Amino acid sequence: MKVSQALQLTSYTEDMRAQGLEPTSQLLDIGYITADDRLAGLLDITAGGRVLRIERLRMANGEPMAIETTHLSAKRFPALRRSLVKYTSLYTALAEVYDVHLAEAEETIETSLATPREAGLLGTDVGLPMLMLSRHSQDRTGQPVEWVRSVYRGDRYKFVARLKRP
Amino acid sequence: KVSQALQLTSYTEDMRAQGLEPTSQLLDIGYITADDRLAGLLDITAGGRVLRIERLRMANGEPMAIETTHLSAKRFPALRRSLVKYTSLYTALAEVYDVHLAEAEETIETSLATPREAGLLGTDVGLPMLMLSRHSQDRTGQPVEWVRSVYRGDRYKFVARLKR
Ligand SMILES: N[C@@H]1[C@@H](O)[C@H](O)[C@@H](COP(=O)(O)O)O[C@@H]1O
Ligand SMILES: N[C@@H]1[C@@H](O)[C@H](O)[C@@H](COP(=O)(O)O)O[C@H]1O
Repeated sequence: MKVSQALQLTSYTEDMRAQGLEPTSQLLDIGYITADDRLAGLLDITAGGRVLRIERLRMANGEPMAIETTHLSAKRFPALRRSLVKYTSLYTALAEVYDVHLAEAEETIETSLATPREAGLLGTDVGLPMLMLSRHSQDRTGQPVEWVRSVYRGDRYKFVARLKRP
Repeated sequence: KVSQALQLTSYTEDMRAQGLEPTSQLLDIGYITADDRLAGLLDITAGGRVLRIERLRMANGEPMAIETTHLSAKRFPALRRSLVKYTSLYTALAEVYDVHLAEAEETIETSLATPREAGLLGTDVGLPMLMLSRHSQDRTGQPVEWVRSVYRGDRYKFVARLKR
């Protein structure tokens, strides 16, 4: 009953199409925040710099799957907030509006528990182990584009990696 | 909180690459009979003999994970004393059997700590654990191991580099 998701630099939209599921989203919160030192470092901006934060509930065939909170430089992408009225895919929006294409990313996978609000939104018991992901992505020019923190349903996901030994 | 980068490396290698000292306790080792599932994973007959190895993994001194390894008993005579000799299963495989891992599929998912696991790992029953399952094949294309590891959710982080 779990989606088996390959670990690769792909969008949620791409990932769900690969599963033969229909991706939809509910915009939970969107707006600008000021970067602290941590976030400024992750986005290569000056501390105090403005960050577009996008929080979305991602669904598959209508069922909650994940809550994603992505962070981008507002200075680099000042029309991106409005462009998400037009695009359902952030990665598509980046490519079409700004000709930005992701090339490399570091992803982390951890497990812990949801907040009460997250559990409510995902329709899971608050004691259910969840998959807490982060993704730090850079584009073809080597600039960091996004820093994402996410909560994926522990009862709906496993991730799969291919390993190679030289 | 060990942030462990993912590639086909041994626990031993992973620990040394982080300055941490790799230490393990051998909990149990013995034969089991393969069901169809395990027989498929190890390319043996549905009633064949599997070596199951249970190990406690410690990062420095503190419990980190319980690792359950499955291999074909027929293919690896005297694996028990070989593991004792080399400590690293991957070192034993290479030095003793001339078996070298080439690729693996690793699954990452969540689970809850069982009473046995909570006891061994010094944690509480029913708290989140990261569960990794590794299916590895050697340079001849044969499966070598099927491994299931349960990590303390509060101490372990899986890291992957993604490329498009
Ligand atoms: N884990 C990634 C996120 O880091 C990324 O922000 C999202 C964009 O998805 P989309 O282009 O559908 O909006 O895709 C994946 O889910
Ligand atoms: N998850 C893997 C497992 O598949 C593998 O057998 C094990 C080998 O480690 P070692 O006994 O130190 O050679 O490394 C673990 O991290």
